[PDB]
Amino acid sequence: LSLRLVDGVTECSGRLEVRFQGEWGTICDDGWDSYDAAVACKQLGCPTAVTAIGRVNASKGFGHIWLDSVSCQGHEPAIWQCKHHEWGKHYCNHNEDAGVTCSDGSDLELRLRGGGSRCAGTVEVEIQRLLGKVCDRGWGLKEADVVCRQLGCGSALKTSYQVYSKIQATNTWLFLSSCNGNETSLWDCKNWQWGGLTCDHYEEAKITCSAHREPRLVGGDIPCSGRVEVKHGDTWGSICDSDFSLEAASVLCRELQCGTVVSILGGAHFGEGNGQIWAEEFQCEGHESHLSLCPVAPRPEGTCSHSRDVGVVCSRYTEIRLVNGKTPCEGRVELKTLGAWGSLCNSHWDIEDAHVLCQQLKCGVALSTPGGARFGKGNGQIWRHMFHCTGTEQHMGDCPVTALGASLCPSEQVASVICSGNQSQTQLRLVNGGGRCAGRVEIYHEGSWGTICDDSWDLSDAHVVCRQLGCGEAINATGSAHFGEGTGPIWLDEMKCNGKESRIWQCHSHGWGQQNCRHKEDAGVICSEFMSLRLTSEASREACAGRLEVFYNGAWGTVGKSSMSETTVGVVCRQLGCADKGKINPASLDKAMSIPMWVDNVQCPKGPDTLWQCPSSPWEKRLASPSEETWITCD
Amino acid sequence: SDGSNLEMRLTRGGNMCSGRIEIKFQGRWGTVCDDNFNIDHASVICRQLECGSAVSFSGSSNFGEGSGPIWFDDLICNGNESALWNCKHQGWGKHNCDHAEDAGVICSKGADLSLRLVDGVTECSGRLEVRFQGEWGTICDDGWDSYDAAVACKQLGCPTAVTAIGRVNASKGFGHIWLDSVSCQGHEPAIWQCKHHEWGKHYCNHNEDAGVTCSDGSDLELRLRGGGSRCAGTVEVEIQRLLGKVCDRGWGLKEADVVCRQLGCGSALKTSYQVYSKIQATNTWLFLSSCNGNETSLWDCKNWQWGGLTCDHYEEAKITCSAHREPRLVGGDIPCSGRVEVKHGDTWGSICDSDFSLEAASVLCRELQCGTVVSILGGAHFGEGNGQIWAEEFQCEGHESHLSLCPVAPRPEGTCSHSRDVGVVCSRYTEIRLVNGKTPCEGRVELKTLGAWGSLCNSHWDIEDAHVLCQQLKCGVALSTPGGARFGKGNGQIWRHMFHCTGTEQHMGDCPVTALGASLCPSEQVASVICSGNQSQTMSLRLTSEASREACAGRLEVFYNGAWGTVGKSSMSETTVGVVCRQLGCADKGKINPASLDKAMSIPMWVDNVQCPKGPDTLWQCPSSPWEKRLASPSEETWITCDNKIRLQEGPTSCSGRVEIWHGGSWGTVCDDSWDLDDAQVVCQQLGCGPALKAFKEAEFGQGTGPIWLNEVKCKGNESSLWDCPARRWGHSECGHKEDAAVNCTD
Ligand SMILES: *[C@@H]1O[C@H](CO)[C@@H](O[C@@H]2O[C@H](CO)[C@@H](O[C@@H]3O[C@H](CO)[C@@H](O)[C@H](O)[C@@H]3O)[C@H](O)[C@H]2NC(C)=O)[C@H](O)[C@H]1NC(C)=O
Ligand SMILES: *[C@@H]1O[C@H](CO)[C@@H](O[C@@H]2O[C@H](CO)[C@@H](O[C@@H]3O[C@H](CO)[C@@H](O)[C@H](O)[C@@H]3O)[C@H](O)[C@H]2NC(C)=O)[C@H](O)[C@H]1NC(C)=O
Ligand SMILES: *[C@@H]1O[C@H](CO)[C@@H](O[C@@H]2O[C@H](CO)[C@@H](O)[C@H](O)[C@H]2NC(C)=O)[C@H](O)[C@H]1NC(C)=O
Ligand SMILES: *[C@@H]1O[C@H](CO)[C@@H](O)[C@H](O)[C@H]1NC(C)=O
Ligand SMILES: *[C@@H]1O[C@H](CO)[C@@H](O)[C@H](O)[C@H]1NC(C)=O
Ligand SMILES: *[C@@H]1O[C@H](CO)[C@@H](O)[C@H](O)[C@H]1NC(C)=O
Ligand SMILES: [Ca+2]
Ligand SMILES: [Ca+2]
Ligand SMILES: [Ca+2]
Ligand SMILES: [Ca+2]
Ligand SMILES: [Ca+2]
Ligand SMILES: [Ca+2]
Ligand SMILES: [Ca+2]
Repeated sequence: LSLRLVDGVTECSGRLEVRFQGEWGTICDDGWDSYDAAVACKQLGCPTAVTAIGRVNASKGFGHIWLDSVSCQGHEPAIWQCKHHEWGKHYCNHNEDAGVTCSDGSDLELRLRGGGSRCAGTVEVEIQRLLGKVCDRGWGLKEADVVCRQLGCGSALKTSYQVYSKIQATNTWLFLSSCNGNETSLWDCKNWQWGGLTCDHYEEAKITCSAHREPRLVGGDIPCSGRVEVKHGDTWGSICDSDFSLEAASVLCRELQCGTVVSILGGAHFGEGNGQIWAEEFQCEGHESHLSLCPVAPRPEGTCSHSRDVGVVCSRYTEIRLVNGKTPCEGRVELKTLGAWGSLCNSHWDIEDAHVLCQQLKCGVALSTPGGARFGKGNGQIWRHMFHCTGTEQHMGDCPVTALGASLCPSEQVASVICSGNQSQTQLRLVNGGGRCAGRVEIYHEGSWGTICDDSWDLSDAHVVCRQLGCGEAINATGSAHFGEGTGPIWLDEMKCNGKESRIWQCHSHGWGQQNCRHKEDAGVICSEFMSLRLTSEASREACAGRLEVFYNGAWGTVGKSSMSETTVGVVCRQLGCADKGKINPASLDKAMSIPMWVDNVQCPKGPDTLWQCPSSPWEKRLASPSEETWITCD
Repeated sequence: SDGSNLEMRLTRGGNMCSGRIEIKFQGRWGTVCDDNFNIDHASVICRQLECGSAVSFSGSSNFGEGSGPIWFDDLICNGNESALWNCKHQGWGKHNCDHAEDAGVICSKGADLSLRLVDGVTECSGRLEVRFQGEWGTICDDGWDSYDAAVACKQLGCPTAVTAIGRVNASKGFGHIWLDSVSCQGHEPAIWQCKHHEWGKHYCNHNEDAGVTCSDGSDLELRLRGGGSRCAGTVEVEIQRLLGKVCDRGWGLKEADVVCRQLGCGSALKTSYQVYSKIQATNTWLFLSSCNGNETSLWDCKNWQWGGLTCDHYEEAKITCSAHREPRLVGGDIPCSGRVEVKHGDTWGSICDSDFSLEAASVLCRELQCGTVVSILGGAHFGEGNGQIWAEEFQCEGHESHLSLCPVAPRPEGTCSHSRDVGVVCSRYTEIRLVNGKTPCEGRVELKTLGAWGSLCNSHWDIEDAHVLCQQLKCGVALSTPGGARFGKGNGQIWRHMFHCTGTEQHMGDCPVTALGASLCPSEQVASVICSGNQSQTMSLRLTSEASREACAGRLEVFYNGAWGTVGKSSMSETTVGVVCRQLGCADKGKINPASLDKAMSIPMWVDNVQCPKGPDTLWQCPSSPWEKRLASPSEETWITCDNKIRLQEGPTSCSGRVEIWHGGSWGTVCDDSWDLDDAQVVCQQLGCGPALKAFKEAEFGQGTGPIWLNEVKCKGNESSLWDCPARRWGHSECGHKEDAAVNCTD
């Protein structure tokens, strides 16, 4: 008895044969596992580093079939010392004659071809200088992550490429049984078959790993803004302002974990780069988790100038730390804004915000908020930001934040949080009214948002609604669908609140779902902390020019001109929706209403698009001369 | 030798139908070399040893060493031969194989084949497994249908009353796939005895493993869940003890009709259901393929599949049968009139007045084949029920076929007591019968009017009217209308209704009819019709007064023959005065009063003794005495004062309270949307109370009763009639009864 390989590609590849009684026959495919191949290559003079089953390059054999159902365990010195069934005692057709491929691991290569970069394309496997593809047999993302990890390109996203289908065709295929998604190389996947079988009705395997179009923000004053860069494989390049869109920025900031897009800026706003410039039009739908999944139009024949880079500013720009604590997960809150650190007041600081704060720093569910200055009094600037987190947001930048006109507080009233430090630890809104503290009232119950009926809806009910929402007292409890009809269920019909209840559902009502109303009687509230902005002038052709008026506590007022800057007028103009910059103007037209001025000394940081997050002096309702009133004109 | 003395034997095998081939010749046993051995030789061999259907052929050491000479070599054989020695060969005893172990064969009758079911919800259910060469393998479901499943169940030994395909609750097995494309015919004693692809490790890929579910029919149930009753919702099945849904591969109305018939809810209308509840998820599904449509149950369909696939890219099947909300008219003195009752699946209830609109009445009269709606009555006109009082509002649009398709808005327990049940009067109220005929398709025409039957007068009777009459009685086209007393003279009143059917009407009540001033005719001139029997065959009125203080409070004049004339007072009843008042544009009530102001023109009379039946709203359909222009004294001349169309109700005094307006036979309310001073001014202009000073909202004087007619009234402030102003007229008002309007005015 003796073994041999025939019509492979080296001395240790191809169809396997055994001589019995003096005649040369083959082994059957059934029962042929990696252990059997290891035993066979141990018997032969071949390396045993990688021992894979399969008939690379081999055609249908010829002769007798002499063995089948080989059940070796890797503890025997020959293929025929195993628990073979019986000599010539079974049937296998000649299309499933056995084969092996054995290597020392020095010439087994994998590469993706036919794509925009090395991490997207059809998978091509080169074994012993023979090049072929991989067939889709359970080829999921779980299988694909092994290949992406082996190549060094992030994690797999989808099984498809885009460009350059001009790939050389071959008739040899690689078959994967099942892999855990846990291995470092596809060669470590259990029982992968090389060649022999052919697969029709089944196409080649496709890959696009995450490192195909990695985005990055390079230079900016605040954490999540700057010039946009994309990595083509191994090389970094900037993006033209022409080939970009709001959806592209949204998916870019979703990939980088920086929240929803708040600003897209043309021109070298953050500085001209030094590198390659791509011309690749992104056509993102907007729901993709990565830029790699974005379909991209092919390159045109034109090229941009380097001074045409595009920049992005996104929501999550809030820098908060804990200081003066025994551990990093306990201490006093300090927030960076406008260029300096400082402590945080606890006028509107509660547990719901501490949860999000300790989820930002990965310290688990918040435990308590010690009062006074238990971890230390303030020794500098005190920021008066009131955070109104619901509690489910993952970062303080997602929460609604108000800093305009905030009221001061003494240094002995600074917030601080102590937290568990264990990572493993883990219901009312206003809509369609504009802003957060005015509009139709909606309540969450039974997994759905519903409305409150108009009947018996008076100002005392809006007191409780806006006390729960943190908007202070109410000014209007409106009905008859003032802000528009809703959609969905109606949860509560009659309100008999005292006006002192802590939350809305402490109120007396007929019971959940006990309603006799329709969607034209939806309830709405307008409250003290409602803010709106406008520009007024007398019968002009343009509306975005004139006197700045802010709405607060139900009354209009003007804004002081002291300490104004270009960025403040810019954010005001953006909020009104007319331009991204503007210029202050003297007291024009020498005529206006004598309404007083509500707030003065407004300072804006980079990143907010709404004036409400610009810190300023506390509210004051005093009369001012037309010299102190602010007039702006936006371009 | 002709081959009679030769004999063949199977040796060293598992049994008689297995092993090495041996042939006896010249007193010596010998074997046959395996050169050029194919399935044809095996088929030939497994024919004369009585073991049939050659399964496998072997070679070399499959059956050990042979002994003796070798008789045959390099034989060529066909697939159908009498014996192995009937083939062409080089010669007896001639061979050049240079081998020692010879050929062996395995026929079906000796192979240790067996069949079993695994991974099932019962002893016999789930995936099929067949033993071949000692290994258990699966069957690919390429062309795996009910006949094969029946054969499998019969072989297994468990009941064959209902046999279905599909692997329920079973996962695809790992191993060989021994059989593929089985084509059993429904009587074979075994699955492998049929025609099937040759035993081999198939690569069948587009398909999955095969399995069966056999049952006796007493453990299969079908239900609907998520709907408003047992006859609406998503369809759920319970086979053995496992629940599932039905995928909508071919879920047509022809498919849903079978389900509705099985449940008993009449017929299928729609493939969607308004959702009253959330239903749980379920892993296994049921699949169908083009049932005939006349099947009594879904278990008698063709090759339905239970399990085996996950219905993705397709959604669950859902239906609403006719019995979901089945209407009925009860307590009526005439057909197509009475109190409305609705069956909610299997219970009858009476509906409340405020939940019904004219569109709902139209759809009800259409579904009952009762025609258009002529009036909606409230306040238990036909009497109050004695059962449940459904409290769901109907949001019907027009042109709907059944009351089940309507959207429905549920409400809490009803505020209304049992004395607010609604009723309807539709259009087809004409009772006609054919009497004194050998068959109901021919005979005398009797018409039921007032409270009695009578013989219709054939003065204006024509063939088109007979066509309509016999289309009503489902008797097809009428043949002829015999004259004279062909079927016997009348035995009572002779109604003189004049029917003017066009010819295409489906009911005699949809034809125009006139009975006022209808001339008399003798006892022998009486109508009667005979028909084929093959069912498949197919005037003005006004009220005058010296001054027009109101609009309907004066002397009555009828227009005929180009002149006006007053109407007699003899036998004037409440219903006749109501009909006149309603026709002339005021509420459905009035009172007759003696002549006033004694200055009406001395116009002659036209008609006397006018009696009006229930159901018609126009005066021309009321039987009476024939026209005559006799002069009449003012003592016999009629004067009527009708109730106005706009009243104020529940107010502490007159000229104040809730606005109620009459239409469609019922008193409805006015919604408070855009209820301001101009509309109140118009309202108190119609009523003779003078200028208004305030308009009220949200049912200040009391919550109303009935439908709602007007919405978003936008009077300019000087319109003569509130019903001249714009508004969402005739319902559609999206207001409850907490929005009833009210007016206060200067006395
Ligand atoms: C797949 O297997 C076939 C054999 O069935 C290989 O074909 C033969 O490969 C051998 C190398 O083992 C070649 O022998 C040498 O070829 C060169 C010329 O190419 C000559 O200089 C040497 O004297 C010697 O003959 C042989 O030519 C070649 N024959 C053919 C017809 O291809 C084949 O190489 C294998 N596949 C691949 C991709 O290598
Ligand atoms: C769905 O298929 C599963 C397997 O894929 C079936 O699992 C097992 O089925 C048995 C009855 O057939 C269940 O009851 C067991 O019965 C025996 C006696 O007959 C007893 O020894 C056990 O203690 C138990 O009562 C068994 O729980 C069940 N096991 C599991 C993990 O499901 C199953 O019957 C099929 N149907 C359903 C509805 O799951
Ligand atoms: C509700 O909002 C309305 C406006 O939508 C307010 O009515 C105005 O209130 C101002 C006071 O700032 C008065 O000068 C105006 O004359 C009012 N207009 C009208 C048409 O009445 C009202 O104050 C708000 N609050 C309440 C309780 O009604
Ligand atoms: C993942 O791979 C590691 C490295 O060999 C191994 O120890 C571990 O068991 C694997 N885990 C699983 C779930 O396969
Ligand atoms: C149902 O109708 C089909 C033709 O549409 C007919 O072949 C079949 O026999 C019918 N079945 C029954 C049970 O009447
Ligand atoms: C109607 O108005 C009059 C006149 O102002 C007033 O005296 C009377 O009380 C009012 N009626 C009601 C029911 O309010
Ligand atoms: Ca093995
Ligand atoms: Ca209301
Ligand atoms: Ca209410
Ligand atoms: Ca209240
Ligand atoms: Ca079949
Ligand atoms: Ca209203
Ligand atoms: Ca109006």
